[PDB]
Amino acid sequence: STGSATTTPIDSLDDAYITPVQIGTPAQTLNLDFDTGSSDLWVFSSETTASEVDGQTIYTPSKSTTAKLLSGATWSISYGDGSSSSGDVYTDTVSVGGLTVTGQAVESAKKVSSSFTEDSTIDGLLGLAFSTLNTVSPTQQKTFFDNAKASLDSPVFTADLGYHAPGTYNFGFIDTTAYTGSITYTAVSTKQGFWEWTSTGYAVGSGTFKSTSIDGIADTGTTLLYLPATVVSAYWAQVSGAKSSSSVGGYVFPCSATLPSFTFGVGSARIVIPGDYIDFGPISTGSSSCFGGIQSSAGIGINIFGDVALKAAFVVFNGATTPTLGFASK
Ligand SMILES: O=C(NNC1=NCCC1)c1ccc(Br)cc1
Repeated sequence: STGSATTTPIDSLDDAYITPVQIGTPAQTLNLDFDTGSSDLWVFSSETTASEVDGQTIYTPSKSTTAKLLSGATWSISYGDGSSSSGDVYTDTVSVGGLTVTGQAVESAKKVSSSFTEDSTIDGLLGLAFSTLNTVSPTQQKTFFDNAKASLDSPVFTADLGYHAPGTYNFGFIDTTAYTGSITYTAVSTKQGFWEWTSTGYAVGSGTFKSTSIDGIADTGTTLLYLPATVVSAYWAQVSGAKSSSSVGGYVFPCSATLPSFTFGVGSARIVIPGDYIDFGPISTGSSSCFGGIQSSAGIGINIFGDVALKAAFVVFNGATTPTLGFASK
């Protein structure tokens, strides 16, 4: 089997991407944030505290003939941005882009934190990291990908995120028309439950490439590119007037600037992030200070190749017995 679904930016900044997902019988379509940095499929629901729902589409398990309470199971998750959610669990039929899994754990939110409430466009998350990170207790549950894997034509999914435009998540096949040149594959460590890999270095603009190992995760659920402070300082030093602002919470730059590109290494290959991808716009409405898309990972404990980086590439998440990651230009 295979599946193919379009993923769409939630706003003009590409702050996140949403992908329609069919849950239950008859189908209830919710727009979920596909997150390769976590491993829970959770949704706003008929169980979500009413004051914490503001415009989202909800899953109502009582209206699904295939929903079953997973008795005794609860879940609770915190994300890197300080957001969180928790609740109980159903199993139900879940389809993405024509690919169907029966018996998928669908985690129903009883509580969500304010950032989720305030984002009317995201109806939940669909985790695509390794199932060892799944938070369901007392019986950990599998991700949609892990449940689908054995049925897939090939045990892979791909992320092809757009810059200010829709893109695609494919399951079970590599669309050879969706990228240019060749795909360079690189080793993955699953020891922390993430798609963790080692970039071979970077360049800023037209500058020389610096060969240096940068361990990080491929995380579709993080907006920005978080890299070591040395690397980030070297980037922003090339932008007149750029500075790290403790009050704003990171690097800012004059909105009048033209940003340089940023290149990262994948083995001997190179992925170039155009400068425009690194512009996250005014820090507040009407401001001439703009927020940068490359920020320091200091204090995170790991580097994060979030959407800013991933959307510059066609990315293969190879879930074979020994997982790997592939990157191609596009
Ligand atoms: O939470 C993480 N990724 N997903 C999402 N973030 C916000 C909503 C979804 C995340 C994962 C690993 C590390 Br290290 C830091 C952050």
